[PDB]
Amino acid sequence: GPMNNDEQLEFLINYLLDERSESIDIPKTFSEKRNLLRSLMNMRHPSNISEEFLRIQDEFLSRETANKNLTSVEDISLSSGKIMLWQGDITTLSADAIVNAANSKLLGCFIPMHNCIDNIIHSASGLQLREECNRMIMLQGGDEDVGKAKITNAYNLPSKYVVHTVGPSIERGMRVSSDDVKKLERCYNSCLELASEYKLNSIAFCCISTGVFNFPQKKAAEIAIRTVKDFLNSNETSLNHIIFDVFTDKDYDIYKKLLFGN
Ligand SMILES: Nc1ncnc2c1ncn2[C@@H]1O[C@H](COP(=O)(O)OP(=O)(O)OC[C@@H](O)[C@@H](O)[C@@H](O)CO)[C@@H](O)[C@H]1O
Ligand SMILES: [Zn+2]
Repeated sequence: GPMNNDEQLEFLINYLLDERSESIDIPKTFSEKRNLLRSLMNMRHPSNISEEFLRIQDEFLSRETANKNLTSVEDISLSSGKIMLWQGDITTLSADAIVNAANSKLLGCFIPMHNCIDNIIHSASGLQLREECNRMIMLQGGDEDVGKAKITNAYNLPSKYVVHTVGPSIERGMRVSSDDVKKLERCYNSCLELASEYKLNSIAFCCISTGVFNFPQKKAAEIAIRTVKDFLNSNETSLNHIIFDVFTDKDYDIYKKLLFGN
């Protein structure tokens, strides 16, 4: 019984629904079915699942990834030495490592359909990403501190690895402290160091802490660029491309000014 795309979606939804206590009339349209799969994956605490599920999940998500408009590193025109600036979706970029602005529990996002980068990454990667992270935290015996990095396989993403970092959060209407700056610096440093240790050719950062974490976007960009330039000026590294993956026009305009205003 080889399965077509729709049968794979049905199988995945039904497997996860059978695990849940709640009853949900199965949706009809493609948006409703796909969004249900993502919701159920989002909510699923780590627990053993069938080799069959994971096989089918991988086929489905891998096929979804292949059918996106993907970007290779060599496709990116806008570079300043090893630094690249690129606006787009990090789940469609075939960098060796992408950086996830993760939470301190590191299991991804359990809020269904939440468009934080953590949810988006886990949703495209597969449930193995949450599982790998669960193991790491279990063994660590504790929540992940801000300003660190853990690397995992990227699974069904077009990248090879996900580097998970937890950034500083700025409370509504409060200024950034020196400690806040040092924490964000540390996230950039820790990701660059880990990807360098793993002998990677490329890493793509998201704009850490500038979404829901309210880090002022000019200030964050200045830190990110300074930390990356200091790192390249001070270290031998396998890294040949450090990609600033921006998601908003506002971030693009900021990074463009800072990198190419010269
Ligand atoms: N597909 C995409 N590709 C590239 N960039 C994307 C993206 N989707 C969103 N972004 C951008 O990712 C950055 C981090 O935002 P986010 O709001 O995801 O992240 P942060 O502001 O760093 O806040 C951290 C929280 O999300 C975190 O602690 C947890 O609670 C998670 O569960 C912002 O610049 C977003 O616009
Ligand atoms: Zn979220």
